[PDB]
Formats: sequence, C-alpha cells, structure tokens
Amino acid sequence: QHGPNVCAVQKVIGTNRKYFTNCKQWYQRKICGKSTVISYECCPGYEKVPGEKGCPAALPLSNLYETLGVVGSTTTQLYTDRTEKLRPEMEGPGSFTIFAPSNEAWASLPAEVLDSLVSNVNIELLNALRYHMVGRRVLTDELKHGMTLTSMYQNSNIQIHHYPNGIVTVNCARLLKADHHATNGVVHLIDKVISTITNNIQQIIEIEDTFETLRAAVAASGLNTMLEGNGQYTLLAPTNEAFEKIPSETLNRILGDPEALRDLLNNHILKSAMCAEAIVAGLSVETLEGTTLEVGCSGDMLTINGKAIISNKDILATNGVIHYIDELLIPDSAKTLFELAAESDVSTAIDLFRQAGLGNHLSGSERLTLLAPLNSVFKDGTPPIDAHTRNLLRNHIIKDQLASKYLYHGQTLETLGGKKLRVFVYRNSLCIENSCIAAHDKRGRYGTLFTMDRVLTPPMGTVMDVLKGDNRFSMLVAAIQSAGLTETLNREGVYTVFAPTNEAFRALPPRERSRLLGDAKELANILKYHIGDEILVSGGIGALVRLKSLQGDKLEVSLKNNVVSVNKEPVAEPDIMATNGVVHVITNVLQPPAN
Repeated sequence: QHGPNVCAVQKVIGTNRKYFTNCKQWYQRKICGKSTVISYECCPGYEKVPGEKGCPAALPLSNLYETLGVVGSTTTQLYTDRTEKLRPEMEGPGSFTIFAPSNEAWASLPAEVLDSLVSNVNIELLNALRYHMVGRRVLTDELKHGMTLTSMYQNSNIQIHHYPNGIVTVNCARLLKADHHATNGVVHLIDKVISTITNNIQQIIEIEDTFETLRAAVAASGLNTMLEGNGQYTLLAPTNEAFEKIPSETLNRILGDPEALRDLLNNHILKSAMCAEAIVAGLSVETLEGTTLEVGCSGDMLTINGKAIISNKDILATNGVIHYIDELLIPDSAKTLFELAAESDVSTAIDLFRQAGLGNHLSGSERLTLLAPLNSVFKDGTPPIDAHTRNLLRNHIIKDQLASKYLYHGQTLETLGGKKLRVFVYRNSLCIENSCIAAHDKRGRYGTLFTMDRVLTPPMGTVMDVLKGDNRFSMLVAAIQSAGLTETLNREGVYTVFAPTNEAFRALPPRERSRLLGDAKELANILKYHIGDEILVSGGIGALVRLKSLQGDKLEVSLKNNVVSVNKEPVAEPDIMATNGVVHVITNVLQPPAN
C-alpha cells in the first residue's frame, strides 16, 4: 500500500488540469467529458525520503515569501521582488494569507492587462498582489463556510465560495493547493490572477453594449432593484444575438406580456452564485422561474442542457456571477401550446393537429389542455387526415388549462365539443380513459401539454354494445344471455371484462365444451370471473394487480413489455373503452382457482 502522508491527485488525461485532494476513497471516473488518472504525491508540509515509502519527513517552516517557491508560485514570487516593498513584508514578522496565482494564471493574462501591471511595479503590481493577501491566517475550514474576506488592499472584499463536490473558489479561481503553512502565514495556490469587484449585476448589464436588449427587458419587467440588491445570484445573461435568434412574433409577444417577460428573465437567474470551475459534471439547477436546467461542462466550455452556449465565463459582481449565454432560455410558461411542443418529443402529434385544421388551438391564447401522444406511438406511421382521425384529434383537446398531478378519482374532463372523458388515477399511474400521462406536464402561458403514452380511444356504447358489434363475441354474447348478465353489462358500472373470442370456446377440450354448455349455474360463475369490480386499463397495471372478480376470486393481471396478461394468459386487443367499463380481448377462457 501507499506510504505515510501521501495525498491523491486526480489528473485529467492529456491535460495540465489537476484536482488536489486529501487522498479520498471515492472518485469520479470522468471530469467534464474526459477520463482521469489518480496520481499520488506528498501532502502539504511533507517530503519523500530515499529508500523509504511515502513522504515521512516533515518540511521545515519557511517565511510566506519562501513558501511561494515551495508551492510552485515562482512568477508570483518574482513579481513580489519587483515591487521592492512586498518581499521584506512577506519575510518579516506577522500573520498573513496569500492566494498566490499559479505560473499558468499569469501566462493566461491578456497582453494589455499584464503590460499595465509590469510597467508600474510600485502602483499597479503592488496593489494587485496586495489584493491576493489577507492580514490574518485563513485556512480551508473557514474557506469551506463560503464567507467573504477582507484583503490587504483598501479593505476590498474577496469572494469565497464552497461547493458540495469539495471545490473552493477565490473570486471564481479554483483553489489548487491549500493550507501550506509558513513561519508568518499560510500560502494557497489559486487557478487565476484575481481582481477587485466594484459593480453589481445590474450595473454590469447597464455598462456592457452586448446587453442592450436584456437591459431594456429588465427595465420593462422592473427587476432593476432585484439585480441591484445584496445577494448571491447567477445570471445567464443573454446577448443581443440571443434575442435576435428568436422569431420577431414570439419575442414581441413575450416582451409585451408582463407574465411571459417576468418568466423569461427569471429563467436566466439562479438562486446561488456558481463559478465555472465548480462545474465538474452534470448538475440539475432550479431557476427563479422554476424550470430545471442541466448545467454541465465539455472540457473547458460550460454547457446548458448539453448545448455549448456559454460564450463568456465568470463575470464577477458584488451580488453574483454572470455567464454570457448565446441562446434565450424561454420557459414553457412563456411559450404557446405550439412553440413548446412543435420541436419536442410529441412533434408528430402537433403536426397531426395542424393538418386536421385544429392548429389555432395551439397558436392562440385559449385556455386548454392538449393530450399529445409521444412520437414513438407513430413509429409505424401516421393515420390519414379523414373523418375518424379528425374527430379523434378533436377529442384530444380539453376545455380549461389543467395540471395532471391535481386530477382526482371521479373527475370528468370536457373536450372541445361535448365528450366527457373519465380520469382513472392509480398508485403509480394516471390515465384519461385508455391514454396515460407518460411525461412531466408542459405548462404553457395559456395552455398545458399532457404528454401521453398512446392515442386516446373514447368509449362507444356499453360492454354489451361492444361485444354485440363484433362477430368474434357471438358465442360470448349467447353465453352472457344464458347466465343472465346482459342487463349487468348494459347498465352503468365500472367493469374490466376479459372477453374470450369464439376460438377461445372452440379451443376448450370436447369434454369442457359440452360440459360448459350443459350447466347454467356454473356457466354464470365462469363468466363472472372474467368481469372485474373496477376499471383497469393497460397503462394502470404497472407490475401486478390482483383484481377481484364478480365471481369472488382475484385475477392475476400483469404488464410485461407492453403486453397485458390475465392469469398468465396474453391479451390480443387491450383497452376497448365502453361507457360502463373496459374490454380486454383474450384468446383463452379463464378458470377460477377455487369452485
């Protein structure tokens, strides 16, 4: 095993990026989009001994200036000597903390930024290096609290943030090496050369030319004081180009409507300030609007929902962090029934409504609920726009904007016309007739989109009307009349009739065929076993439902790979909707376990 005082260091394959850790047992296989190698080195304040395993020897404590060379901040050390006032301070008495930028941090600085500092060593460079310093010992235990720090330059604040993944940021500069104790302080190696923060989010929006449209939108919504006031927010600030990409018609409606404008702007604000360096993998974040965004990273680029649309990273504000976004994050709450679904996973259903001349129910201000089946439903093809399909699509539009998680047991939904669909709420399922909710509700500005798992088939007549209208149930209808159950299945109720076809009675042995016809009292009990006490649709089974029958004994109703099975027997045609129940076409007659 590894020797004493050995700390594990996670290095990304083919890059300089290292994640210095206190030899943790848990690891993440991939950082952003690339594989990592778990390397090993000495912990802070220890060195290797030749012939001995690990780092047993403890490094002697040297002054804050000398500890710069130890941690590897040679450039920060060199520029300190150039100021000819900071080196005696760092070598002399006291208690200090220096957030020393790495050699790469100085090399990454733009030509104009570096030139201003190196030319005026006594003015610009001295003040810059003093901002990276604190006049007291500040350790990781304090940095993990995420509280602000007072710098050694005009008592200006230093933003310190801690993240659940363990990453600590100093003005959004990732803390590389930490707690490197000195004779007169502590040295911390940081990812970037940090600068003073003077303006808040609102002031930055007011200064930058790229946010002319955003500035106008904030002013129209009255979110000025919110972006001015003290906080810790993250603004995914959209550029003038992001608004330009969106069609005029959509933008002029959202900018005009105060409800949609407030929702649009709240969808670009996050509750807590998050630096780019903090994001190592996918992370679900809730906006002030309420929509869940996935914040990830593709190497060096920040990404929102797998789309690399973050053009500028970490624009530090007094009340937060600003990330320039190339696209507008329009929430569903601002979009019309069309806009939010036209490009979604129900795009095929939307095209069918459009083709049936029902398009204006998706583009308008009408308060409706759209029952749209998934594209996977039409994998075989789409039905032709005819009388049947038109009427069917008409029954997929519900009066009033509804929410599926607020649908109750005996609820009846009115369609655009007069058809009243029944709501069947189950333990883990929610169905409107045969069709069940397959995805989270898409709540629009005026209408909600209900993503369905199948095309809704509204009921046509009673169980008896269904059975008498099909030649396959001639022997079944004849058996039902002999048993005296014609009235029971023709009247209002909640039944699950597992209807055995003509072949089901023909498949019975010559003994059972003549035997079942002979007895009337036993024939009645066999048929009663095929009828259920409550309505159970295919999408409401889930795993296994022990459905009580009119005979008394339970039915083993199960769903496996979209196939309904009653008493381990398959269903040929499931969910045949009736005004008093559901008909499941079976090819075998069911026998009760007892009597």
